Amino acid sequence: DSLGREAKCYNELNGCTYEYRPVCGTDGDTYPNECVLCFENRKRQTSILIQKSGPC
Repeated sequence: DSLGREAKCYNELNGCTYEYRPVCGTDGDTYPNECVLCFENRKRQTSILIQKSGPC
């Protein structure tokens, strides 16, 4: 099934803000905000989900 939820890019056209609102990815890595995880998934064609909010 899934071990979390899909990371959204919040209608960001080119990039994300530097808002610090950390999410824990299903890879065990902290992403500074959800949107850099969404663009990371777009650029690498990966499917890291969000386990939960907060740092890992």
